[PDB]
Amino acid sequence: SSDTTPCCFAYIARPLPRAHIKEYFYTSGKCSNPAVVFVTRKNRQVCANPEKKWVREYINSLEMS
Amino acid sequence: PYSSDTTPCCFAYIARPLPRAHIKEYFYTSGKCSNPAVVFVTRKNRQVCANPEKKWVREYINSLEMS
Ligand SMILES: O=C(O)C1=C[C@H](O)[C@@H](OS(=O)(=O)O)[C@H](O[C@H]2[C@H](O)[C@@H](NS(=O)(=O)O)[C@@H](O)O[C@@H]2COS(=O)(=O)O)O1
Repeated sequence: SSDTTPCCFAYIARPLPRAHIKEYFYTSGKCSNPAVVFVTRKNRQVCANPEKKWVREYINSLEMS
Repeated sequence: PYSSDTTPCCFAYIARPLPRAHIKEYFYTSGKCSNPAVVFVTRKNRQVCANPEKKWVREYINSLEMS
């Protein structure tokens, strides 16, 4: 029920704890900066750099379900 | 330096004025966003993007600041 789009303007500096992430999604291409959003169990939407190794690894684990 | 949590931005503006009585709050999207924008929060808690340059948008804001 919202017309807004979540975008990222900064990336979290250190790897987020894997245990508390329930899913992820890529921010819209409309956004100026590319980004991966890790959603935590407390519904925090954390921005991360798609080029980081840990980020790609977390995505892989979330993709294997 | 800035929050690493997602921030809402607008990429489209509602074409015509929303019913004034259905609006309870408003807020400008971050200056970090590509487009300047006003987001009106309706009483059903929906969020609508609007153009700050529009006359009705500025008037709605002036009204909201009174209530
Ligand atoms: O209380 C807020 O509404 C608010 C809190 C956060 O500090 C930040 O949210 S955000 O990281 O998702 O954007 C935001 O603070 C500022 C925001 O940084 C400003 N944009 S900027 O000048 O480009 O940096 C602008 O949008 O105003 C926000 C709130 O102003 S404040 O209430 O005085 O802090 O919003």
